Amino acid sequence: KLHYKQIVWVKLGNYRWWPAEICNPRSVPLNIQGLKHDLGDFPVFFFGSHDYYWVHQGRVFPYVEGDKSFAEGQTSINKTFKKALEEAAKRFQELKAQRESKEALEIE
Amino acid sequence: KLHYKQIVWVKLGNYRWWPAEICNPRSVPLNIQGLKHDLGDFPVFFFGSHDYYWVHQGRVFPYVEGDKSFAEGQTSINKTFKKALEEAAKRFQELKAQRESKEALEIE
Repeated sequence: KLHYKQIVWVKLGNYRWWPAEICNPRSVPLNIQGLKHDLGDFPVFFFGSHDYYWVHQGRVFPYVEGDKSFAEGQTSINKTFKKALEEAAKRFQELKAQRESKEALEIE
Repeated sequence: KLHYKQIVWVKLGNYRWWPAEICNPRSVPLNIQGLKHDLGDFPVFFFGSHDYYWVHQGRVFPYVEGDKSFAEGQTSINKTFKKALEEAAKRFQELKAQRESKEALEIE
């Protein structure tokens, strides 16, 4: 039952959700009003980043006190990302070291 | 110039990128081989989460030593997310407190 001033979750992609507040389009700044958007979008204000964007109604769901479903989902993905960076940097060097080692063996 | 065993960045959505390694489809497990996917996808292995998925060639870019563009982009978005959660929880309570206060005034 979406409405202006409501706190909501916005799907930014399949692996990214973000809390925001739905804006009345009559209330946002002129330069936000004039941003091209798809017919039937409404504006939200994203917390943390503090910027406005027009969004599809299909990508916006109510923020419900207590239900940390979206929040915990996001933080635990975001945490794993750190591990992912170190693993990839590690794998990248091993693979590079192998490539370099074979290359060295091909040069007299 | 993508190839098997290459370390890459995968766009999971517009606000999510993830490091992975491209797999030879002949080398991944049977149950990954048999997962329905779009024609012209290839499999990657995602670091951190350690799971395989079939991806569109258009969403995969080389991981380049030194170029922390994707990495820094992701972590700084991921950091802001924390601020976003606290801001939204704060705003949600204020708005709720207002709604509750008006409701109280309407009941004798």
